[PDB]
Amino acid sequence: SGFRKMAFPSGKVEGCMVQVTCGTTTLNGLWLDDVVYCPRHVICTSEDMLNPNYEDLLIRKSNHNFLVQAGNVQLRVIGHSMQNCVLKLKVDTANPKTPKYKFVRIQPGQTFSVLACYNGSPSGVYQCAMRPNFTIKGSFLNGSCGSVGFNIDYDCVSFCYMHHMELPTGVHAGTDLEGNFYGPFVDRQTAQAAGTDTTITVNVLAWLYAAVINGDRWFLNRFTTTLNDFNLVAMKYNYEPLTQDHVDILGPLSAQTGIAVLDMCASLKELLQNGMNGRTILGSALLEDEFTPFDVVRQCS
Amino acid sequence: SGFRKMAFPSGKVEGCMVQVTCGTTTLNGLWLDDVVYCPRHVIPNYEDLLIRKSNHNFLVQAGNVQLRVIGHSMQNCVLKLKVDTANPKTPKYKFVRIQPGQTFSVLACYNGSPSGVYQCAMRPNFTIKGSFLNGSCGSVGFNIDYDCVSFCYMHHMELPTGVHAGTDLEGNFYGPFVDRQTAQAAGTDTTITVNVLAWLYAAVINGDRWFLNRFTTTLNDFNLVAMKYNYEPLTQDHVDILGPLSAQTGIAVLDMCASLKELLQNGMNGRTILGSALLEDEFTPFDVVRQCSGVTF
Ligand SMILES: CNC(=O)[C@H](C)N1Cc2ccc(Cl)cc2[C@H](C(=O)Nc2cncc3ccccc23)C1
Ligand SMILES: CNC(=O)[C@H](C)N1Cc2ccc(Cl)cc2[C@H](C(=O)Nc2cncc3ccccc23)C1
Ligand SMILES: [Cl-]
Repeated sequence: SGFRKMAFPSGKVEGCMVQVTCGTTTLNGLWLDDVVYCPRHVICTSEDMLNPNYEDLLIRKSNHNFLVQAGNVQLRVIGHSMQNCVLKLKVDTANPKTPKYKFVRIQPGQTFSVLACYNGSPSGVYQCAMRPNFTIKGSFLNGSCGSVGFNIDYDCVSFCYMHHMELPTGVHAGTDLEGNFYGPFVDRQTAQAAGTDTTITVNVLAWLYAAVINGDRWFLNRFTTTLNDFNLVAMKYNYEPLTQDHVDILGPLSAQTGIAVLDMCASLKELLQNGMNGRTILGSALLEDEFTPFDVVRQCS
Repeated sequence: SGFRKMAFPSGKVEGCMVQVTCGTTTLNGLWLDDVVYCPRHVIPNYEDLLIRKSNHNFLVQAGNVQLRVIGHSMQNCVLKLKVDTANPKTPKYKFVRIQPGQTFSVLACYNGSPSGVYQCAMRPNFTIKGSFLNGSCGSVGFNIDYDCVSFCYMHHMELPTGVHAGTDLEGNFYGPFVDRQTAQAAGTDTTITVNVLAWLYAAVINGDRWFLNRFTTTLNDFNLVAMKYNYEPLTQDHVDILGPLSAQTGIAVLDMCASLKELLQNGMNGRTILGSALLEDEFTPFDVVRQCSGVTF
């Protein structure tokens, strides 16, 4: 029993964190096999950030301009290349602590663990979700760039995020491990803003099923809804549309609890209308949207 | 910017988790130096049950390797299995007993394999609101101080309300609980006042100031009000501990207490603080300073 926001154990990722320095800029890098991955903006000055020509800035650098530190050991950079917004530094030592890994690009609504780092040293681990507007609500200070997001389903680490910047609203923007940004963002200090955010509907439904599994049914009702009528109501509360894919994905939880997906959709419509009336669901007075259907099945009985 | 419930990096603890089997029971053990620590319920008159066991009855598995048990002893509610091999991954460590209101990270494990890490607090009623299923017994709670792991909790059981009970690493239970199947219940819980105040300071640091007011209060008047809402009493020690946060934000501790008093009597009025519609009490003053300064391990 119990339901917590739970992160994956971070040990396999801690053994990959290194410090990357280029001139006056210091940030974090991810050391896997004989390559260190880090944000390309490590080659920029604060001035270069408005309209940087990364190709022009990189061609002026040599291997010995990049200082890479793994614990108390200095690694030797023997090559460098840029792939999208990520810099790949070839080093002369393969990481003996390299776990089994994959690079995965995730979709909005997916969750992952973040190992927040400063100066190549891990400081904390937290769980978060890729928002529908492609930002993440992280907890990051200056020097956290290069910190990574990951999932460890089974024994393999799937790297899905690398931190690059903080937008003016305090939310964060980054890339996959191939350097492609999530969202319409660029690694430039030009005027950029997160779009209006919405609630991840399929995740709220998954979390209502987690509450039923743990014993709570106060929010259920005798009603059902069509998918179209639910979406017409949901859109008015800034909730993401629920697709047939989402309904199919909630199938196993529906079968376990005996509550059809459209019946749970009717319960969500009522909660949006009534609020909680002084009650809580799994210790929360708000509807939680940072647990996926897969997270609920993994954590719950 | 941002404020998350954050756990310590778990790597130093993952390298200590092993599986302990005795008969039909399988649970988790903590392998430090040449000793494996686990709940004594893996084997009631525990001395009479233990005397009937031999070293070979305890099967200890570290990854895919079987460890050899060469001795066994009991210390309070913890079983200590002496093994032939010292853990090469043993970090610098201490065993510490924590107080209610203090927070720690839990590395939830099943079959000696870590599955998740979460942050939690020792409630004033000595239970923890964890997330545990069958097989989780032996999972540990910890904090990190520079490079030293301070082990403070070992999981033993789940109470009928879904909350959890356990011991320090010396086998002494937190709370009036016993390791046996008998009627036990968590006592009435209270809110950790000093932690709610620390969390209000974190919200201010992050630009959430709607709840601030021009008012102040005496410590006595605040405690009279706090006692009415099932909040723990705030002591002068707590006020002193919130000193640095008070100096950084410019809001005196008793000034923040007047905000807390208005929040208890009037509510949030449809608003949120750090994305929460409830007053959060599982961040200590030290947690707030650490997360709003980026201390590394
Ligand atoms: C808020 N940002 C800033 O004040 C400065 C000037 N930033 C500009 C900028 C523009 C583009 C890119 Cl790709 C990176 C960056 C940097 C950036 O975003 N770094 C940070 C990341 N995460 C969290 C932070 C928290 C505080 C301060 C920097 C944080 C610097
Ligand atoms: C809820 N408990 C049970 O069903 C059984 C009969 N328990 C009795 C008992 C009595 C004393 C001690 Cl010290 C331990 C234990 C066991 C216990 O509590 N283990 C569990 C721990 N955490 C989480 C759990 C979740 C589910 C089921 C067991 C969980 C088993
Ligand atoms: Cl995905």
